[PDB]
Amino acid sequence: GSAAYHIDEEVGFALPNPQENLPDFYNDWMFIAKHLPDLIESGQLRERVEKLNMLSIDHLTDHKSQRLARLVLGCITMAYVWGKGHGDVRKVLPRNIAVPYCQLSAALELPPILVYADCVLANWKKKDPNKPLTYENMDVLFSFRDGDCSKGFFLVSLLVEIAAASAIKVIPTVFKAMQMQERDTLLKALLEIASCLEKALQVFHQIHDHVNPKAFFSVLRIYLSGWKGNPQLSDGLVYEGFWEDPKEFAGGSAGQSSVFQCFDVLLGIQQTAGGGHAAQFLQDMRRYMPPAHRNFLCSLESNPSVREFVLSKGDAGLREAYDACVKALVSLRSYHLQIVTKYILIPASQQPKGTGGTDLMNFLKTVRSTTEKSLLKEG
Ligand code: HEM
Repeated sequence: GSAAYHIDEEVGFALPNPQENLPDFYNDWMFIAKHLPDLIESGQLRERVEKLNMLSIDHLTDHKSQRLARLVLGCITMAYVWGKGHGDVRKVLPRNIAVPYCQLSAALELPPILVYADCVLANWKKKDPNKPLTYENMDVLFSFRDGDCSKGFFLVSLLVEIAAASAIKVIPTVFKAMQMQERDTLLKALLEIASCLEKALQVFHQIHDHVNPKAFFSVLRIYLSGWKGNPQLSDGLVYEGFWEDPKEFAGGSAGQSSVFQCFDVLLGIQQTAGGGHAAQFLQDMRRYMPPAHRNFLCSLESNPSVREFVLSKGDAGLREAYDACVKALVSLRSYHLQIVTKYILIPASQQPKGTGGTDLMNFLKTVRSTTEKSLLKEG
């Protein structure tokens, strides 16, 4: 929960109180991003992007301004590449978006595609500043199409992140209690983490109230899709004026959250490097996370193993508190598998991920079972 790693005590990995407006200099960008439903529907989005002048990034003078600009340019990019979302794609992102988008992304150490830390961690607003972080008091900054359920998908992801924050802020307490040899403190800390994680599973149920499977699978998913192993942009995307040859970048999204990995590493659940395929996907998604949060995960992996400390103590109270965290992480990913069945697998069966969810489910079920196989029980 330390603020050397851009981790907020209240909202966790989410960007605390994100910026809503840019300097007047960028009005031309702001207008397009704010009006994607109209501009896409009316078929004028591509023209508006192609007729932008090149705006410098030097007038973006702080981190929150850069994050808003990244979110703005990534939303335009995604809208430009996929158009109305029915196969009329563009394989060259015009110079006057691509160069500033790519400079800004190098400064922020993120890939120049829309990622979770844009469309979720930075894409939100309090309606009334003085009321709490509840769904009915929040809004997103940007959507793609009327009916795309972006508000429901993004905010319910956000609210799960905010829930996780109360378990994340406990993490220093764990390592300190280990280092100071405080058995009761360590046990309290572990139960508190599990309780908060169980809370976050409850918050996850809201997704059904605010996202409709046909909308997500058939609309929002299109705009979160990228160009890594995508037959529609077989060779990646040309960032005109910045790199000569195209580059592939994964249209991740939901799966770029650091929350599950945060607790995987805490609980020494060797999963990041413990195998072949699934461990490779999990490592690749780290490049799509903010750098400060990439560093957090590493500095957690370098610490004394909590799972070893608990194993070494001959202490059933400790082992049971540790297992409550592992169970809440299993529960969360189990529920997540159901969510993916409702919102990806079933709609693909009707008409299409593309009936290629067998590999999807297998990747999710592997990670779940490896989490479950970390339960300690009597040993
Ligand atoms: C609401 C909060 C959500 C969180 C916190 C979350 C988090 C994650 C995480 C951590 C992974 C990596 C796998 C793992 O560690 O077990 C993942 C993968 C994935 N998630 Fe989610 N997810 C959420 C919602 C959703 C929803 C609603 C969908 C789809 C409708 C979804 C679709 C996927 C898919 C398809 C993958 C596989 C990786 C990929 O193809 O990019 N997630 N998610």
